[PDB]
Amino acid sequence: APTQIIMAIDSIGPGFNPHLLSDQSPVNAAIASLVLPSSFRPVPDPTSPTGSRWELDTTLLESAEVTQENPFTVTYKIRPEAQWTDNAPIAADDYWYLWRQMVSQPGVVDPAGYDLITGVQSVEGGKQAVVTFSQPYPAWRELFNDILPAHIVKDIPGGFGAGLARAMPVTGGQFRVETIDPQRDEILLARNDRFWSVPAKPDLVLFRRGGAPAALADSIRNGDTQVAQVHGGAATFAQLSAIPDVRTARIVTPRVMQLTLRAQQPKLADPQVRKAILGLIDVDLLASVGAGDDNTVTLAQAQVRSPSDPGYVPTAPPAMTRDDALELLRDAGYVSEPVPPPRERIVKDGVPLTIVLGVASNDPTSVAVANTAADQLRNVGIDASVLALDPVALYGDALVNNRVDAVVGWRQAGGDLATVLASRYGCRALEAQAPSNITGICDRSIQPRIDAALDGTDDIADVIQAVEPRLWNMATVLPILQDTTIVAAGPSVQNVSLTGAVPVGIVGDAGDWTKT
Repeated sequence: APTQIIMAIDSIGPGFNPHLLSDQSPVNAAIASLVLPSSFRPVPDPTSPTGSRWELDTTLLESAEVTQENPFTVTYKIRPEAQWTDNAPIAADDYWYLWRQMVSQPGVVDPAGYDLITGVQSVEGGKQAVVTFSQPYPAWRELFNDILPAHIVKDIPGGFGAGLARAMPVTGGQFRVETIDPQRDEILLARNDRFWSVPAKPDLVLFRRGGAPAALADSIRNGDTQVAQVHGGAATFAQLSAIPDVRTARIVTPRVMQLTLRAQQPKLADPQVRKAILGLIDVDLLASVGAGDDNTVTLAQAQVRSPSDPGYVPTAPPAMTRDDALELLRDAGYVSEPVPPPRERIVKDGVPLTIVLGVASNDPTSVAVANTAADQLRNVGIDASVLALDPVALYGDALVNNRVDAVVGWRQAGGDLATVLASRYGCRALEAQAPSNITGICDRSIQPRIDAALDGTDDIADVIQAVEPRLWNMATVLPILQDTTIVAAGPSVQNVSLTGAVPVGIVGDAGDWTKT
């Protein structure tokens, strides 16, 4: 009988491509850490604006260095032994492929750094990757992590955008993916026998649905479950902590939920209407729905920084009342009229105000939030609705063809802040290269500061301080919450530190886990 360690999770999540906004999840981040190769891995560092320092992964690489400063260039020297699970080499082609996807695919994680890449050339039989940049990019160590098998993802049904939703057939790490089971909500990982370095101690690691708090409690109490990373509130936390010799903590997850308005929509072109819509929405209500009873809410009250960032301070302007929001609508030329027979309703020169909130049908939590947002607008006579779509259609079709007025979904937390700022609010990220600024607008007066932060000639903390008011004033982005989870380790498992960098979580040392 093989040694198996069981880790409890909420569910398997929306997908397994870490580079997609649609797939942001603690489960997705955990599996990627364990099965995919990375150029650099994060470690906790309170000295970093991000809370993490990125350190060379010597398992995959011999080196990664700035080779020239004129045309800013980084050369990666990949290990000869480093291979995908199908015996194909992990090579410069995989680097080239990730760059092309990050720059061409809609709905990808903060690609401002990738956008600066001028070329990726293959040298030394594919074992050396020379990456050229159009400018200095100090955050380059965050590029080319969670690398995907180019020859595989290219041909797989769904491709980059949807191919890894329920499948990971070819991997390149300590562990491999044996099965992904949506019915049972299980992910079975096996030790990769074709791994080229120090072998993982456990034969198998099973991720499974924890179920109700009482059920998970008894499973850990009985010793059937060794580790847990789940959503739950103070009561659940207290129940798990009361089990003899069980270690528990609440950690932040590398994602923040946001609601974004599409300001390029004519009905939302007026900033005062945008302010009114956001002012009619109770963000505290959205957060509580987003977190649930079974969760403790960490409010997201800044634009650039996530609550988990060491320098995080709320920057949100004072909350608007309901009467002032309605006052703003009246000034914009809106009135209310009776509803025609086959309540009350809001119209501008006879045209009812309509708001369609786009969301990934993949994500029950975001879907619930979008619905509560729509409920609130419907209460004041706005014809608001939710359009739940396939993740690829959402960012690729609905946004490009203006089928929605707003988007609810997750963004990465814990990444370089300059890259966050540029990707989401920058003028260059509007150009359409699928736009990463899905807002439809930018503030021109702050662009030099964004550029200077991105190339590192300006301190990011000073840039954030200077630009935050202007970001809020655009009235396009409403941050909701940062995701948190309860983590636990029972006495029956060894070498489980419930600590790690924000991007990774608690699975960084999973290769060392032993039981009894």
